[PDB]
Amino acid sequence: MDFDAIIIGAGFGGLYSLKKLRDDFNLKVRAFDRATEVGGTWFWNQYPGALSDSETHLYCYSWDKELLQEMEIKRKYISQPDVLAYLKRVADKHDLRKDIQFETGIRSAYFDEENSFWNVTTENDEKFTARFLITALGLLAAPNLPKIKGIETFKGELHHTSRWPKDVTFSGKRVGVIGTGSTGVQVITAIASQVKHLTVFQRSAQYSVPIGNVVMSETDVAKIKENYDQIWENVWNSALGYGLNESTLPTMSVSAEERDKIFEKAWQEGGGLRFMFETFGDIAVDETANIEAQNFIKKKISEIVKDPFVAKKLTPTDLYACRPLCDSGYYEIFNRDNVSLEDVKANPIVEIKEDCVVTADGVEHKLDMLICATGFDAVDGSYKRIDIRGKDGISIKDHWKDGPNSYLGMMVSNFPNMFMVFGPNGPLANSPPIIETQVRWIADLIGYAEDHQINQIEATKDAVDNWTNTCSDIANKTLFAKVYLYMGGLKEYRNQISEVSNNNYKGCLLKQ
Ligand SMILES: Cc1cc2nc3c(=O)[nH]c(=O)nc-3n(C[C@H](O)[C@H](O)[C@H](O)COP(=O)(O)OP(=O)(O)OC[C@H]3O[C@@H](n4cnc5c(N)ncnc54)[C@H](O)[C@@H]3O)c2cc1C
Ligand SMILES: NC(=O)c1ccc[n+]([C@@H]2O[C@H](COP(=O)([O-])OP(=O)(O)OC[C@H]3O[C@@H](n4cnc5c(N)ncnc54)[C@H](OP(=O)(O)O)[C@@H]3O)[C@@H](O)[C@H]2O)c1
Repeated sequence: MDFDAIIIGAGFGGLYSLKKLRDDFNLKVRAFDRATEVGGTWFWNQYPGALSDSETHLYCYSWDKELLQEMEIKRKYISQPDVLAYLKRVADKHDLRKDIQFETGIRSAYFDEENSFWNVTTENDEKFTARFLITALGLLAAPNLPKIKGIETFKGELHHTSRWPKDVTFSGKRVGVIGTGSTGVQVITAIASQVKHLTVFQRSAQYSVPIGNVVMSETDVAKIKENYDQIWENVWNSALGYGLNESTLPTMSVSAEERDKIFEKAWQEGGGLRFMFETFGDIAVDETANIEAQNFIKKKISEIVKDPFVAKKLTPTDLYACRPLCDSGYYEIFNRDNVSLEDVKANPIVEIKEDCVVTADGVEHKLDMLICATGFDAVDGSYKRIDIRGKDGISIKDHWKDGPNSYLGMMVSNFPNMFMVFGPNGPLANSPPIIETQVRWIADLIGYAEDHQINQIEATKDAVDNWTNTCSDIANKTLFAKVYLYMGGLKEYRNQISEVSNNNYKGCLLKQ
């Protein structure tokens, strides 16, 4: 049938895209998701230790103040089952499920350049027509299974963290974990005390700081809910949106005693972004500052891990670091008698047999269970996995063959009436604040189309290449170089797009 808008995704971005377009702008709209329930990545990713790296009171929606006062704030950080339960309550309250079609994947989306709408086809050969396409696909594509010889011969339990089954038990089992990223650190910390023996196959050690996830008292929660209006105003007025006191103090402008005290204070409070952006202001910019942040965490590793040779294996060797990981006792794990750490860069994995992982030294690591916390493909992977064709039938895979590009992280030279929520080339901040910022900006432009009887918004290649130059300008100011992301912060990003919404959407081709 016909719709004013069609949304792909029932996660954070899709649920708010549905609420804003349907109830506030009174548009006819339908959303689609492969899953059986809302939640997005929080429905799929149920691996042990899954936890937000934003604090509980900020990893949520800000637009429903009755929901904020209603909100469950159990611990300082929120687990996957509680994020899922929160998103379900959002769907229960605002009557969202009746306009979501579940168990329905989108195969193709073709823009009708004549009638100026999109032709969307599901994986079941069902076709829907709609003026606008809202893509809220998130950061997911399950496969980065390790390309290891004989991985298909393993007869024990083999799980990727994105497809974690239920009823997994660990007692009496020899378990292996490949990968020490954010997910691997969470899995290893959660299961180490439950397994008979754990082998960690680390190819690249990373910096991790304690998260300090503690229960929240009723007065801790009251201290938040009573000041929630000011808390969100600080989010909109910040670069990261994590509720941090973002520092402008340069690292080398204080004594070594003063520097050590500031790093220790953030370490005790917890949080990876706090240690990097609440301590000082040039850790991601100046090289000498970045090395000081490294040395503090290296000193912490050498203090926690009592075996100096294990601590050495856990210490990163790269000269310059980016954002640390957050953990609830990761480095303490490696003091346990039932934990073995394997440097698979000096001793790579060469084969997987029916009952073991064998490294280059010939040692067979016998395992009952092998966990692959090996990550996924890139941002665009969610977009290139759908057959999206825009003007002159050009596909989203072809136009993004040389990496992704967009205008304000929301529109592409492929997009005539297709708006990206949390898409590539967006800001680097707390996701729910970013998602609210884009959904409100996208609905404003769509409302700016219904009143003026316009039916085709497009973005120039000049505007897309101008957004690429903006991001490339800020990105090369930082150590994070050596254009996927805008690194100017959430506040400046809201100003970049406000100058567009004010100047009658400069860079956008409107056709009546
Ligand atoms: C364990 C974990 C912890 C995290 N913690 C934080 C945090 O603390 N702070 C933060 O800012 N971010 C965090 N993130 C990142 C997180 O992805 C975002 O916060 C947020 O979930 C993004 O919401 P989204 O709706 O844009 O994407 P998603 O939540 O991933 O939703 C995407 C949905 O679109 C669906 N979909 C896709 N494609 C298609 C298709 N062709 N047809 C049909 N349906 C489709 C998918 O099935 C999926 O349900 C975390 C991620 C994980 C996995
Ligand atoms: N920044 C955060 O705090 C945070 C928190 C939650 C989610 N996320 C996002 O979720 C995404 C995925 O996180 P993730 O931890 O699941 O994966 P990841 O960050 O991409 O890291 C995957 C880990 O598995 C290792 N690995 C991959 N292939 C391997 C192989 N063939 N052999 C041996 N080891 C291999 C990698 O080692 P190498 O490093 O050597 O490649 C890496 O340590 C991240 O990109 C991140 O953006 C981030």
